[PDB]
Amino acid sequence: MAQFVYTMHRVGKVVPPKRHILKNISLSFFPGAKIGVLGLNGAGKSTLLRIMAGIDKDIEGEARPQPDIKIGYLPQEPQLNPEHTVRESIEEAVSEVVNALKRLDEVYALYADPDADFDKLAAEQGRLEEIIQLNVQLERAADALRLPDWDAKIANLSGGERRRVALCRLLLEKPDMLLLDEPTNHLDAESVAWLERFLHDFEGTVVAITHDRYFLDNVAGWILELDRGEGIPWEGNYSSWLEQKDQRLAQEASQEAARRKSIEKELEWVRQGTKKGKARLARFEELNSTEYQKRNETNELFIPPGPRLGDKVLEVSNLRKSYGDRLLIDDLSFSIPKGAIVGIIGPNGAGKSTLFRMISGQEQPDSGTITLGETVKLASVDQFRDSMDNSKTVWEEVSGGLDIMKIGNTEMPSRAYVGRFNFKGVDQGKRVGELSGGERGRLHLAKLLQVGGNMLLLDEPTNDLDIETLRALENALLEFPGCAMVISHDRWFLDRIATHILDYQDEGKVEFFEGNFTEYEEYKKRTLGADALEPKRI
Amino acid sequence: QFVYTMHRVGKVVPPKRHILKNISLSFFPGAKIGVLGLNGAGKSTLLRIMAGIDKDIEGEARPQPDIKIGYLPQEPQLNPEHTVRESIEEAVSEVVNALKRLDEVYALYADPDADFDKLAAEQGRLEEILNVQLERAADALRLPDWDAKIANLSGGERRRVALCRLLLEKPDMLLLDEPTNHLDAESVAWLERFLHDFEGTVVAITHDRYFLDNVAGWILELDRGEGIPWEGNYSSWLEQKDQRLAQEASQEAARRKSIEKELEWVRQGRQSKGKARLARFEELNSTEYQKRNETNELFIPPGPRLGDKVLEVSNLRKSYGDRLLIDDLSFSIPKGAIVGIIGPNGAGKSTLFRMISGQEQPDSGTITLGETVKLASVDQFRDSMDNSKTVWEEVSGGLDIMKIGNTEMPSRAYVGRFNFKGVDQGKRVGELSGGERGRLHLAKLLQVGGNMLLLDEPTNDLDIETLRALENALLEFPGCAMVISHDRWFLDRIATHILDYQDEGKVEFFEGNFTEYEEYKKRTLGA
Repeated sequence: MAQFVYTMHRVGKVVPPKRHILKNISLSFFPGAKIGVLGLNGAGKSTLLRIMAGIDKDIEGEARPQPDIKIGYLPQEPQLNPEHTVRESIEEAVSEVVNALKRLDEVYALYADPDADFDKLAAEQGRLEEIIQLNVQLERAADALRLPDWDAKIANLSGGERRRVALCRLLLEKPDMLLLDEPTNHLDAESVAWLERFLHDFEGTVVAITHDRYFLDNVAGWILELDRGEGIPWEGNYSSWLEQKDQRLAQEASQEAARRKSIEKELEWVRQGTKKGKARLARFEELNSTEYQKRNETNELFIPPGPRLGDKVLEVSNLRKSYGDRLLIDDLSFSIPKGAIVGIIGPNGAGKSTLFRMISGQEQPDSGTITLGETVKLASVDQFRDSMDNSKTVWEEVSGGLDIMKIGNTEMPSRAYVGRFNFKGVDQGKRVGELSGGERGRLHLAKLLQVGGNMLLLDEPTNDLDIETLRALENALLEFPGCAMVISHDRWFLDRIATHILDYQDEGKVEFFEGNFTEYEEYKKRTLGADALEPKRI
Repeated sequence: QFVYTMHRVGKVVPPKRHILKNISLSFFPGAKIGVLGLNGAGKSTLLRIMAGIDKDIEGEARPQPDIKIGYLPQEPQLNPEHTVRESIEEAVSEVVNALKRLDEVYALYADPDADFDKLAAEQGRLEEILNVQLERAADALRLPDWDAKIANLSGGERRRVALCRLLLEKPDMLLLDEPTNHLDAESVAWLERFLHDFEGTVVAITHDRYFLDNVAGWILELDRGEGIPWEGNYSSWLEQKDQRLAQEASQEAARRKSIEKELEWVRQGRQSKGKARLARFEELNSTEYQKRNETNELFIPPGPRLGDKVLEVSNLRKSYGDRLLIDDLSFSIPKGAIVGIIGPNGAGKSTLFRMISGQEQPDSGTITLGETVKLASVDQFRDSMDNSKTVWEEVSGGLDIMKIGNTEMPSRAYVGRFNFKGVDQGKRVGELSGGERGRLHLAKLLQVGGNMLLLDEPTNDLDIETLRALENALLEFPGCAMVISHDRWFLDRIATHILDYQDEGKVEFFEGNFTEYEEYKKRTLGA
């Protein structure tokens, strides 16, 4: 099990009250790897090294070092024996070799005893000489790190003097793995350069918490960033990490901008700047511009344009439909202008969804006529969000595995089309079952609008959406070149986009009106008198 | 005065995750509160706690005694064997029980042993305590027929029944988790009016913007399991949210600009560029030029314009006790020079600054400053005699207006120019990281607006974003700097000269940065 010098599985650390300084840390460490540990103060960098040291065992998950290796650890604040001298503290580091020399003098002294076994002496002496690979080395190391005099008490030493001693011991022990917490503190520039050289040529594994960018750029072959107490391994040095950090910031800036834009659209409406269909039908041609729609592609939600709509879209004449013994619609007539967004309201079971199924040709009227224009291509999106297999992902659900989809008449990357429904790269592998009813609503929308129709029949797309999606949807629809008919009980949504209203009343009565929800209610009140808006059913 | 209070309320969910943490909120009678947040922010848990259902929590969650709370969860809980009528009747059972008692009283008049007074008195209390209110209610929410069995109702119908029940109960406080689900438009408008006219407290989790804009006078937004109350309706909240995204956008652009400056240097490898920095001396000293740097992550006060005569050191000798620190040092510093200072500790690095500052005196030789030179010394210590003070207090001394250099300016603005944002400014010195204390120390001592900065190890404990920001700010500084530092990247980026303190009082002066010096050192001395 030497393939990894250290492993962590779901490692965490809780500090009272219940704060986690680290969470879900799953990482593998390779022998010889040189890793720089980055992260803001409080990201748990130091705790992480204490765990690898074997000092902190009170953790979640499992933290295992390679078996039978030497681990050296440098805390931020050195731990030395105030009574020892510098000489003695350093000599503790080379105990392994000092003990060899002592044993070797014994072996040599054993040669003079007639009961000694030559072969065993010579063999052990050989095994002792094999280990050696001193007083001059210590002097050499001592100079390198500017150590205080050999005779100095640890007590008398400064904090920086103690650090240099602790550092020198560690390097002289030559462990398999060096764990370094801010090793450049209290050192001078040429010493740091010397340290970098040592760390660079060091044959074992180095995990260093440091701000020193020459370390990170010239030694570090991996950057381990700690953020929310979670680990972000990055393969490469400081420079390439820095480039990655920049792109990540540019992405973040891009995502908030897209969404600051969505919010500002609603703000204009709110300010207010009204009083979008007294204007919508007039500027229809402006929406049908190819260059114009190409700019809306970076909007939070972007609905694909259908084929160009003609003047005649939907003509319904004396429409009549019943279900069982219940009259749903009687004598309904209307024409839908191109560009119109028609909000549909009324009590459930009034036959609202039934109209869609009839325009769609899934059901037949009992009487009357429904006529669509020859340029009309329907996109129906029913109210259900139910998945037969909620183990599939957002992207699998929409694409069916296709990398390239024909969205309407146009081929395009499925990833891009999915992204145009505010499903970011990181969200596309989320399973359907893992999504919120809101998100299940965006997905249902994303899946079914792939047909690229210029006439959208949306049955309650708004029922379960969160505010940001509702706003993005409103905005997307205000930009959509074709027609939409939307069954909804969201009044703000209706007032923002609707050019017309179909109002289902009891006994098969259906009222058609030009305006939004609020305009309709006032008109209904104005004509039916007060108590008109007060709902009434059983 | 409070209908409900919460003190440090939090909730922990497997494995160890915190769905709510540190929730301390007071609720007011009649207040109408809209509850917002992303999925998983703990919205529903919050209402469950206030409902008195979830009782396994941290902190203290307590209703006003005697307060009647009606709670609507996302999924209706109704006995499937009762009729709609029966379910509805349960909400008005107190009124119904009175009607039954009333008829007993009416009958009791005919008995001769009955006390008339008590009957009339009890009758009167029964008028304290109108049946049609049910029809109107069932109408308004469009309930299914009275005879309908709940088991036969759909999800929506059951929600209409459960909601109708709740509003008929006339509680003091309504806690509604997504009440508009599966209603029709006009039904929701009716619900809006009801909750608007409702005299008690309403706490509602909804997405309905007309609710949030017309009814709610407060918006309670949950994010990381923490709550941000906002006083105002949806529209004012939206406006505030926009401004928060503008702020976030600008803080990242500042950070992103700092990164892109260092990216430029990295992508080259480079040279000392002292000639570049000398050629730009005029450009750097332009007042309109420096005005653009004010929005940088770190902004150093420009200082007065440096003349040609800056610093001239000649035959400088200094010892401390028996130990020589400096022997026979000579150098002059051209304007705009940034001098990196290196060497082993105790070699006399800080001592040069104390001599330039005039705190200490040279044993031999001279140090001459030009007339235009104004020092700013920043020592290596981060000690505070009272770590209980905030960042702003430590820098400003409580002054709203500070004289920075020769310029009066808001102290909050000055502090912000050292990357202490508003929320950071109230942090106690003791709460700050070592790197933050070093940024505090700089901000504090640079307030003098010197054109010659004597910086003793400002880089020692700083984090990477700060180091990078500091380098960037030094590259924009119109004046001179001498910086003792053991950060070689920092020195390579900004140093135009190097002072290298060696043993026995030897000090070497070189034009170029650290890497250039070292390569030179290896050329004349060897490895």
